[PDB]
Amino acid sequence: MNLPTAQEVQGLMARYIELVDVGDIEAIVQMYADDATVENPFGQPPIHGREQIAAFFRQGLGGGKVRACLTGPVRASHNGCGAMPFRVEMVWNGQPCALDVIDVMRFDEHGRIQTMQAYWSEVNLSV
Amino acid sequence: MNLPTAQEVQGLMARYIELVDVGDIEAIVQMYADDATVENPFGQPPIHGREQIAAFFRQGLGGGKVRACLTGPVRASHNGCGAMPFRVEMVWNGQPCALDVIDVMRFDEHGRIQTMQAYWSEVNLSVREP
Ligand SMILES: C[C@]12CC[C@@H]3c4ccc(O)cc4CC[C@H]3[C@@H]1CCC2=O
Ligand SMILES: C[C@]12CC[C@@H]3c4ccc(O)cc4CC[C@H]3[C@@H]1CCC2=O
Ligand SMILES: [Cl-]
Ligand SMILES: [Cl-]
Ligand SMILES: [Mg+2]
Ligand SMILES: [Mg+2]
Ligand SMILES: [Mg+2]
Ligand SMILES: [Mg+2]
Ligand SMILES: [Mg+2]
Ligand SMILES: [Mg+2]
Repeated sequence: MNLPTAQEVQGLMARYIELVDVGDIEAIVQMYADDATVENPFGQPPIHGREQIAAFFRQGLGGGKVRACLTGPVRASHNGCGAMPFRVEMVWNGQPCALDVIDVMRFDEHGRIQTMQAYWSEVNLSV
Repeated sequence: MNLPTAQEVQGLMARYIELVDVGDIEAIVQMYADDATVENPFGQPPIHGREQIAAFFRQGLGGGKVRACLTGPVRASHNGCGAMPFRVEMVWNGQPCALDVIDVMRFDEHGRIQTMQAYWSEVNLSVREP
């Protein structure tokens, strides 16, 4: 069996959303493997490795005006993978909005995200 | 239809839990590709094809009482895919249970589910009342 137990996958993925809810970049980017991949959104060309993932997050979060929170428990397999539902709250045209997302993560043998997919699209907006 | 737009996804996946909830096995199994592949749970080998899928739904839904609902919105993409959060209420050896689940699905070029991964485990079970 290190590779997170279904249990631990729960605590980790939950820590990711808090980092994200605070905007700590640097901390987000360390939760990933050095060579990870992000598909955000799913359906698009991946990215790859921490340098590009720090940049993605710098462009997405860095300008503030983002909160996120789980909207139900993390789900977690026996192999290293979990899925979670969350909602991001931001600001469009100077007014609130939102975005409902599901991330799906696969942790390595060191408990670092290796992959991930972020399910969403424009239907998942609102006000 | 053909490959389903993000909007069409949302409707197929929400129907699918309506069918699960009502327990119309036969109409569910038909929401799949005739050779679809179910990983339920994700981590355990798959199954495959409409006869083993059926068999799985009969085993899981055939006694009535299982209630399923969506606990938030279907998330949907642009490449024929979606993911959704829900909860399954079921009584297990005298007990009242619930299992929080997320299903990830891909559809086909024909509005049929080609693959389903279900994410879950005992950390998602609660012995509680619906
Ligand atoms: C960048 C983003 C906020 C941060 C979201 C985010 C953050 C972390 C994550 O694992 C997934 C996602 C999915 C959508 C992202 C939003 C798209 C538009 C926006 O303002
Ligand atoms: C089979 C099952 C009921 C039906 C659930 C179900 C139904 C549809 C679906 O797309 C995913 C799942 C995941 C869990 C399934 C339960 C595990 C124990 C049980 O009795
Ligand atoms: Cl939930
Ligand atoms: Cl949700
Ligand atoms: Mg916070
Ligand atoms: Mg490595
Ligand atoms: Mg908050
Ligand atoms: Mg119903
Ligand atoms: Mg086919
Ligand atoms: Mg109901």
